[PDB]
Amino acid sequence: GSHMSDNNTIFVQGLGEGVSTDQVGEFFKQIGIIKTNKKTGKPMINLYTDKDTGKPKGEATVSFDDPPSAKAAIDWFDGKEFHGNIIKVSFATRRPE
Repeated sequence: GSHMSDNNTIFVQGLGEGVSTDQVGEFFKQIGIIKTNKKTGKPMINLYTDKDTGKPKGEATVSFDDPPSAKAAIDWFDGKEFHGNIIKVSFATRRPE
């Protein structure tokens, strides 16, 4: 585990085909508090879906309040499926540009 940067982001996979709306943030609220990220000052919603192919990419990132809670969510809160499609949680990429 340990300390990995001052960047709070988690990367989530498999949130695409048959997915529900911005409600995914409430899914993560079932284990935690919704954090306002200091990088832009917005609440945690990032929905990545390419409409250029017409079907969703399946990618989303959300910002948690504690960094150790992100690692713990990879252990118990991941390892299953969301809506029948395989989900994966990561620490994402650091340095918001």
